[PDB]
Amino acid sequence: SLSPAEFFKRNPELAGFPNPARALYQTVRELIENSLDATDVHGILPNIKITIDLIDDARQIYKVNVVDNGIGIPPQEVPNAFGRVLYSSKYVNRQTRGMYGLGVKAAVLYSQMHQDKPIEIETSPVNSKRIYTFKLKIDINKNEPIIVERGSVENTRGFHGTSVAISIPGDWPKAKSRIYEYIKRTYIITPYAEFIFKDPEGNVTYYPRLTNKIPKPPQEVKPHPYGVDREEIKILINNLKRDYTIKEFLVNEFQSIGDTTADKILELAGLKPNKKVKNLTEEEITRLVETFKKYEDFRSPSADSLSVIGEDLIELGLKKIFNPDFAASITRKPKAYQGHPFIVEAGVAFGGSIPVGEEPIVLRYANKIPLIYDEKSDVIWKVVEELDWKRYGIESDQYQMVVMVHLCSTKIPYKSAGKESIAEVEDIEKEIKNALMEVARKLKQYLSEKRKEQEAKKKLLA
Ligand SMILES: Nc1ncnc2c1ncn2[C@@H]1O[C@H](COP(=O)(O)OP(=O)(O)O)[C@@H](O)[C@H]1O
Ligand SMILES: [Mg+2]
Repeated sequence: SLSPAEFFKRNPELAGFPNPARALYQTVRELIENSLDATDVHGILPNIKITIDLIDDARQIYKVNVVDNGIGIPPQEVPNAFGRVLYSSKYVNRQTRGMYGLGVKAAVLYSQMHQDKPIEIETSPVNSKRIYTFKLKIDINKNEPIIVERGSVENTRGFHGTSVAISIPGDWPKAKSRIYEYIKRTYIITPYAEFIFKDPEGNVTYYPRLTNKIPKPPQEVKPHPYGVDREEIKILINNLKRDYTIKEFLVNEFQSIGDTTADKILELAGLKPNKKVKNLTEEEITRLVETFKKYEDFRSPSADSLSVIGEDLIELGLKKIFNPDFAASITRKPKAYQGHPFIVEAGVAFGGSIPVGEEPIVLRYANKIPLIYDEKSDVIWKVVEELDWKRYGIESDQYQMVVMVHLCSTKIPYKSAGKESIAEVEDIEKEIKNALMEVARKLKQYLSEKRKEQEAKKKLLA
């Protein structure tokens, strides 16, 4: 079957690149998302600049440049990072930003497919004495890096971070409103970041830092047994540096297998505790996986691999951007499904400067990135539409409200490749509704108190 790189070339509309307008929007996303995971995950307040230039008017080629102050990239890792598409998606053991498996490499591939300039990289790891520079292409036939230029320059006191520029076919007039909306919505749940955006018309927007409070980062965990299939077991075995016995393999390579549990799993699966794991047959792997799926006594997938926005930042962002009369939020306790942890957070903003409409403004997030297209098909949209807001104190048919929901997990379920809608998985839908109801009860209280005070002034004051 086809490699991911070859599947993308044939089916770019399934990977976020159906046309030049979406190509331009998706490239901006990939760059900003890499810069955020290079900063806040490592304790650094993100300082990020985004520029888009029209470089060829008739052919509509645009150059996209994103600069950050993150941890940088060891020079020997650069060529593969941007110029070699992996043969598969690796098992997720830590929460990260992004929907697409190819990541920034899809923008690089699209660039080399349709025009002639190389991508431009400048990077400096923490404490580096040099900034390392590169001009690079991916070989569209071979799936390997081509180093066009490679250099370095003396660094300055305290500097670290990365600059990436990519030249692509685009369509700014079509993409414009959705690119502005992408950046706005990122800023709402990232009030500790600072952004500068210069667009192709020369317009500049400044999005200032509002706080220095950064949420606890996600941590790497070992895989949970309910999450691994036969091929993933094989990958884990082949990766071992040491000659583990099956027993040693169970306790050291997985979540929720202590000494006693391992003994039980081994008996149930008809396996020898002291047999070397590199010698496990195909039949023996099948029994292991079937034992995993049947075993009823594992701890829930650990939430150590996840990272929340937090009630305090959600509320701060909603207040500063919308200037509402009221705002409230909830970060729920962790759940789990199919061997992976998940958490839902929700928020509402009401009144004030928010526009009068007949429906709420709905904001959707997944592992800290906004979802922009395909909103009417999303489970979050369904849950919000189905709630009866009259039960929660909203009285007119016309009102001023923003609602947001964030889902985080090491396995986000999407409906269709190339659409930005979260699937209607029962366990997740139920928890999103529980969360929205928790926040809506806080609104019901606000509104009941407000109406009491208005009635009191009307009836008791001269
Ligand atoms: N701005 C950056 N700062 C630090 N590292 C980066 C940056 N951009 C890309 N990288 C590195 O290159 C790797 C490949 O990027 P990408 O193709 O988007 O895959 P992914 O983000 O899913 O890991 C990243 O995992 C990261 O290590
Ligand atoms: Mg990425």
